[PDB]
Amino acid sequence: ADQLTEEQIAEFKEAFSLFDKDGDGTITTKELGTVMRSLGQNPTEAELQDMINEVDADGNGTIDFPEFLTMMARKM
Ligand SMILES: [Ca+2]
Ligand SMILES: [Ca+2]
Repeated sequence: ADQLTEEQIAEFKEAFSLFDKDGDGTITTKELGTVMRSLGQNPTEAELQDMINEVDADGNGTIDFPEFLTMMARKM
């Protein structure tokens, strides 16, 4: 696997949009909490900040498409 599968990426892309309720191309902690809550997960503000920090490599403070791609890949 040189780069990645165009399908696996797409599936994650559609998942990125579902979480991007504002469509601004930037998943914030508030949006990540809404989703995690819909999946039955109750993350705290400190956990969302750290969960985002472990993957926020641009230092923007939020997860975008490529950043969310990496994060989901880490879940294996
Ligand atoms: Ca968003
Ligand atoms: Ca980031």
